[PDB]
Amino acid sequence: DLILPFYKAGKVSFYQGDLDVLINFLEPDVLVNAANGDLRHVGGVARAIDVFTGGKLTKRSKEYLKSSKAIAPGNAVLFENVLEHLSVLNAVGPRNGDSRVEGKLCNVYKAIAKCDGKILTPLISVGIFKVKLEVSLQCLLKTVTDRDLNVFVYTDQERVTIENFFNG
Ligand SMILES: [Cl-]
Repeated sequence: DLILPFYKAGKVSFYQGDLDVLINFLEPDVLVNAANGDLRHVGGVARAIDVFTGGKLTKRSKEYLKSSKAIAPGNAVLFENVLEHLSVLNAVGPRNGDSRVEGKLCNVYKAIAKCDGKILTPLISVGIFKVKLEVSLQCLLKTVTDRDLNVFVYTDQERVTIENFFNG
């Protein structure tokens, strides 16, 4: 077997590594994307997935927008099959220091919880959105109470920070 999780906690598995490669070998079904909610797809995740889908993501997005409402931090929306057997879920995390940063985040995990098949997803609202990893995790673990989930990060420091979460 090839890409192995570097930590495992309940049915959540944590992977480090590049995106395309993860998608490629982990073969998911739902790729959760971290999107800033009026839906320009910039930075490590989104600018990533968009490119991988040949930019279909963005094409569906402008489309989406004409007959549907911008996504409200604390909400996510699903684009079914942006590729064949590849669904992208557009998660809008809260910014740092809006209110119930807490609650909002958890709904996002909660909504993610809800999907079908293999999920690959990054940690919401971490990175540019400047929310502590501790929390996005804290929330993650709480919410997706029971289902297999595939979380990925990019950095080392990230990877580590996660390990010490479980060690203490
Ligand atoms: Cl909703």
